[PDB]
Amino acid sequence: NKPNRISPELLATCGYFMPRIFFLNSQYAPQVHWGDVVAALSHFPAGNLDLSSEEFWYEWMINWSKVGDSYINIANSAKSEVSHVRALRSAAACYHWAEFMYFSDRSRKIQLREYIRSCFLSSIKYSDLLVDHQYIVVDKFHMPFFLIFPKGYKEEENHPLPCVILSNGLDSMTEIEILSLAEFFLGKNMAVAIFDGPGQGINLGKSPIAIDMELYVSSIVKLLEDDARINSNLLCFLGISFGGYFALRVAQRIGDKFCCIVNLSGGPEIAEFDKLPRRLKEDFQFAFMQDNSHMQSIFDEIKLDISLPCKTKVFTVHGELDDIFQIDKVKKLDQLWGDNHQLLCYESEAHVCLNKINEYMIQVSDWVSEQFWLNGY
Amino acid sequence: NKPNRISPELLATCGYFMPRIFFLNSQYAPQVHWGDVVAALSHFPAGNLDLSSEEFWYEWMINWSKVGDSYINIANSAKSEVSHVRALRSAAACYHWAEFMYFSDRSRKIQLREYIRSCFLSSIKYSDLLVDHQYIVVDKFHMPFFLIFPKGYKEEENHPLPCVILSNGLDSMTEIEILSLAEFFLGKNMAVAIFDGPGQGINLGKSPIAIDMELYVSSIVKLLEDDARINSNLLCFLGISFGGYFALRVAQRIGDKFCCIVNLSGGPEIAEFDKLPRRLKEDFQFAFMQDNSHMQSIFDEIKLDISLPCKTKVFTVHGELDDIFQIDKVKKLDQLWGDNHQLLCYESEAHVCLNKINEYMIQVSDWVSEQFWLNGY
Ligand SMILES: Oc1cccc2ccccc12
Ligand SMILES: Oc1cccc2ccccc12
Repeated sequence: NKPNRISPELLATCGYFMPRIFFLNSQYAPQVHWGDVVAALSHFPAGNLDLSSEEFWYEWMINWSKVGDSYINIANSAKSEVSHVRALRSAAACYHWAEFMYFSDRSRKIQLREYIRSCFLSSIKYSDLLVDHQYIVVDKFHMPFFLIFPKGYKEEENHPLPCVILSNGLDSMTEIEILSLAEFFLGKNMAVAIFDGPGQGINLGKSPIAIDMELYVSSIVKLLEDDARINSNLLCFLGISFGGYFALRVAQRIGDKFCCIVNLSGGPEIAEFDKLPRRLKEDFQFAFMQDNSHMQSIFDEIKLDISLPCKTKVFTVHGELDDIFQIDKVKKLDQLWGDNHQLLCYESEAHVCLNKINEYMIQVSDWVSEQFWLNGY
Repeated sequence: NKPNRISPELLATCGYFMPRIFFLNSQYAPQVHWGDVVAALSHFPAGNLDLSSEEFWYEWMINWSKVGDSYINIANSAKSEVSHVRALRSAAACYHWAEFMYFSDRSRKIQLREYIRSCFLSSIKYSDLLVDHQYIVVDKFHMPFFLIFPKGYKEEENHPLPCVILSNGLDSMTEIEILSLAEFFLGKNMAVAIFDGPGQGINLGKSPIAIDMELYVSSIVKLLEDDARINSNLLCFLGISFGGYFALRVAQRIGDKFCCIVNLSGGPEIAEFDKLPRRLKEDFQFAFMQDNSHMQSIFDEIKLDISLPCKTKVFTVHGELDDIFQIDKVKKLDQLWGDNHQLLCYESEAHVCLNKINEYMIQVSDWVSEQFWLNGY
């Protein structure tokens, strides 16, 4: 027999998603090893290389679920707490990539996201970071909220810390990609706030995604204001992908509540829904819980009034070849918003510039620190 | 223009090395992101896909050096210590993969390994782990030695800790792959000992690799014996690749000095030198500092006398399709060494079973803990 390997065709086919799957080298956030991708794709059915097809992402979910199951078996039979957590993290990462682009079975997708959240809540007891977990009541909506503090934090010894609020994209999971981003701010002795708004994290497939997410961010700001451990005059809001769109909304509506805002490849409007690749349509359809015919109408409502003033400092990281949020619309916003907006545009980079994420998160993390220092920190 | 990507041909060509390049998801040890591989291989010259060729690994070194240089620029212009260290780690990882399979310019290879060691020694001041760095004098040889302690270690509060000694392979760097392995033992509140024997780490290309490495391990055991912080009755020796061969030697000569020994894909003898792929010959040639004609004679001297008794518990992880250390020779040793030896053989896995490294290091780390517990810990 030959050594277990990913077929040349399939490996080349998934080139767009490989940067997404590996994402950031994290300390706490679940992350796959190369071997996990091999375990998933080594026995992937032949003649199935269409990313637009529903058949491809079914087999993707099936095969990634198998690797997830294997790590849960290791976790259950683990002889130490450290080994148990390592296995649970690997399982959580595998289950996320199984579901993140799977929208065919609503019940199965919710189940996989419930697995990940169960693993996350259970891991908190073994964590060496203080995690204040509670529900924020916004009207009738009970929003899952997590306030995480830096390593070796003591309330008595330390002064009120700055806090960074981070928002999910359309297909991200809170304790995976967003916790991965959050570690760059925890590393700089900042508190971090991660949340599941309507249609976000565990709520994806249950409640429709709220276009007016700033309403839910306002409720987080109110909590941080009342929290003595948090310096409410030193707040940042970060958004990634569709989360970046919410960042631009926050900058317009409640921007004066923040020292700075980070937009990771969000835009003032999305490209033509019909012309989107076939999986992004289903992605958007599932997040908003609407059919094909209704989506272009929602995209029209989403389109921002760029005229409305920017109430704080905004830093945007965007790729030239972004096929979701078109660069021309972002450069239009950059010119109009003027000195309040900073644009880091990457040549020959796709949506979220994932080939540059390590270097641009170093720059982004330093930029946020500078904005707090400029506000007398 | 198209998005920056690794060519399907080159990505398929490097399938054997991708598990090696990404290795383990580490906290401290330098590690590449997917984007770093893209930055290295995106502009790799076309019609250059021969892994046996000297031209391929020159361009490999050139292109990986470029990514290393980029991270050093980020490190120098970094606005924080945390950002500086993140960049230095990325640079160190990039420079290692530039040199690890490059043997054409001895001066350039030593320079790249000197860059990595300089970055490592400079990072120690920013480390939250206690790193006792000194030289162990073995005859006339000044051996670089690093004794690292677990997170939040206090000598006064804590009792004498167990310590794991880890050995380099032929083409590994101490603060990259071996520190990555070491983190599994630091996570279990064990001290770790990593060293540069003759022809190992910074000494590769300077001094020939010592076949009798147990002589240098004996000097480490003597230091750990004299060290009050280390429980010398609770010692383990781990070796990876050719380091695994040293582990089998240690088990025979000074095995009674260790509770247990871990052999990660070492063997009692190497396959026919002439029949090795063309880059492993140059690899072995460079490590031993000998020409093609002399190597098969050294391989004959290397071959262990399996008859000699095993003086401690040994755990071997090996792949069925290992083309360096043949499985039949390891299974021969397993049968003869009997109850003292445990074999974890992976079906359809190559040398070091890199597609399984996460799961087998979880099992290995738990096995070592169990052997210490059996010796009254
Ligand atoms: O929706 C997202 C959230 C976080 C990261 C992403 C990267 C690529 C594409 C989409 C993403
Ligand atoms: O020599 C080595 C040291 C550490 C890890 C390795 C993995 C594969 C092949 C060789 C290796």
